[PDB]
Amino acid sequence: AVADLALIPDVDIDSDGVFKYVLIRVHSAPESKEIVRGYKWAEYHADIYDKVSGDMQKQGCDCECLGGGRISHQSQDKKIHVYGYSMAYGPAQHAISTEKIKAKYPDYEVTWA
Repeated sequence: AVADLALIPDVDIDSDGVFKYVLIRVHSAPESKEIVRGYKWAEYHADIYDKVSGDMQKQGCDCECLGGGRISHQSQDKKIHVYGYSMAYGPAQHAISTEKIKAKYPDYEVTWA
């Protein structure tokens, strides 16, 4: 009953406009990392968390919301801005979110407020 973290992508983010995102920590069974998740289809951060923590359980992973905020993806100008907070989880450490994002989008100019 071994869960593989190398299979869960660190960043899974939409690609066009402004959307709420969350920084979540997945926990493997006795092993741990943080992941970026943000979608345009969610009115609230809890919605993203529900959906994602749900998928994680199917991979044998435990979830914890370490905060949230917003991502401004400007696919055109190759820019991704990370800022704000989530009212249900508080602010996320956007520095970590941008670390993983910039790693996935090197050609992009990533920043956080």
